[PDB]
Amino acid sequence: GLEKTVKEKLSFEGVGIHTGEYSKLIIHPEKEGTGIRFFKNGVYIPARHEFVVHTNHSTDLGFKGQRIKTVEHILSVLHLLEITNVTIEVIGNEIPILDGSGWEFYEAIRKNILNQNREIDYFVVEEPIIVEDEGRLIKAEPSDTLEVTYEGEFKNFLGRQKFTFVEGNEEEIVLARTFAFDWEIEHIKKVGLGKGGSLKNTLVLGKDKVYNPEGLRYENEPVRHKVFDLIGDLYLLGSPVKGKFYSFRGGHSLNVKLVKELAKKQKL
Ligand SMILES: C[C@@H](O)[C@H](NC(=O)c1ccc(C#Cc2ccc(CN3CCOCC3)cc2)cc1)C(=O)NO
Ligand SMILES: [Zn+2]
Repeated sequence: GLEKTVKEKLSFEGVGIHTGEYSKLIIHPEKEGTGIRFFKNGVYIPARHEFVVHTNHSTDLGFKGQRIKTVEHILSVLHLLEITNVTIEVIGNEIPILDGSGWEFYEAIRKNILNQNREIDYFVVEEPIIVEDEGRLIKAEPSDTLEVTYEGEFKNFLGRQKFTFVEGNEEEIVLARTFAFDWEIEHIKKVGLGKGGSLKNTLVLGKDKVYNPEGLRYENEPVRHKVFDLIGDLYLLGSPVKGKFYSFRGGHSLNVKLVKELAKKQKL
């Protein structure tokens, strides 16, 4: 795989699902080996784990005081488009949630991909590893390609559901919108989060009903979105990942721990 970047600067803007505030984005190409990094207040924040500052209802990165919330979306889009050198300038405190999915980012950056002349340093899983936490469990093991699976035990008519994402099936998860349960919203709000969550940017469900009149675009949109958010957090390794992964009720917290463990036991 050769390093990939954008042939021209692109721009994105919209309200953040948690901040409920308007935020703008400007992606400018970079030089080979530059890497994936954000640019805020004149401070470059590389897309690495060591830059993770808060992992809750979304993966956030921050440094020197600067803070960016919900970066797993854009990061996941780059993981599927295999981009390695680009600077995402962020205007605000959270990455615009757009419609709750990554279909827009994927299509816009997809129609502007530029191949470079340098092999990418894929992070390949050389040995198996597993992390656990309150029932949450994530197992990673070597694989000839990137394969992320997610299983989840829901409390509403969703019951238990699971889906496997293999290289070349992004078009089946990028359309996965974010999702929350009516009982969870109360918490997402009391904790000062989801201030921008709406039926137009979030999949609200109940004990036995789907609040969003549009219904689910798939029979497993929820777990599919978990695979999307896990694919983004998985980029926190500093380079595209190669291997297979199975997540059970995993959450952004575990996603980061797993990566941290992988980069800690793998090193360079
Ligand atoms: C998948 C996860 O891991 C993570 N998603 C999130 O954290 C996440 C999901 C959903 C939301 C939301 C929301 C929301 C929707 C609608 C309303 C308006 N009404 C309020 C009361 O009546 C019904 C609706 C208010 C709020 C917020 C956050 C992720 O996708 N991360 O990438
Ligand atoms: Zn998400």
